[PDB]
This record gives sequence, structure tokens and C-alpha cells, in this order.
Amino acid sequence: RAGDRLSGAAARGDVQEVRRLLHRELVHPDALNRFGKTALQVMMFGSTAIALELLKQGASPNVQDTSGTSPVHDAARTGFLDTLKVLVEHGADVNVPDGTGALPIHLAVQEGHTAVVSFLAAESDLHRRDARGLTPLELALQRGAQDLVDILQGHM
Repeated sequence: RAGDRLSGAAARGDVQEVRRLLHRELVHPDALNRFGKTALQVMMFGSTAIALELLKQGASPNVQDTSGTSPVHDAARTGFLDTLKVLVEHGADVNVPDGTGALPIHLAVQEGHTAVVSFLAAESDLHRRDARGLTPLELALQRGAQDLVDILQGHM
């Protein structure tokens, strides 16, 4: 149940409860909830403080579920740039594809997150193709997202 409580507090965005669990009860940030997930996997990605608190206490950033999804994929897809920056700062790989063949940059392109695409562009392998055979520049272009094309052409 420590893993369920920490996951639950993180998913609700309760920063004070997350601090209490980590710093007073001394729950390890990788404690598993009942469905085998860590708090970093199910957190409210808008709560940057929760991500950094977990990472400073030793959470593993590269955790991945069986669909190949890690916290960086979900942070990029949902547009939470401040949280993505803390994840990358603490060692999260942004070049690992999910089970759809998508990097975090492909997900941000699909959803139209311009600031995230800009951040990830000089960091990502832009020749990687997803299941549909598209590179991130080709996915932009298909969608007609000219601001994303403009950014990606600058990186190749």
C-alpha cells in the first residue's frame, strides 16, 4: 500500500502528500502500486514539482510499460514542457520508440505542441520512422502543420 498511496497522491497532483511520503515516511519513489506502476508513470504531468521530487529521491526515468510507453512519451504527447525538461535533465532518453514506433517528438508533432517540438528537435533522431513509415517532418507536412515543418527543417 505505500506504492498505492504515493501513486495516488502523484496522480491527484497533491504535492504536499508526495513530499510527506518521500521525506517523512521515506517511501522509495519506485514503490510499485497494485498494477505494477511507479508514481512517475501515473502522475499528473502538469505537476512539475512532483516529477522533480520523485527524480531527486531516485525514481527511474526510463521506466517503460509493455506498450513501450515511458513518462517522456506521455509528457510530450500532452504538451507539458516544464515536466519534460525536468525528465530529460534527470537522464530520460528521448530516442526510445513506443510500440507504435513513435518517439516523443512524433507524439508532440501529432498533437501540435510547438514548444515541445522545438525543445526536442535538437536532441531527437529525426530519421526515425513510426509504424506508418513517417519521420517527424513527414508527419508534419501530412498534417499541414507548417510551423512544425519550419522548425524541423532547421535540424534537417
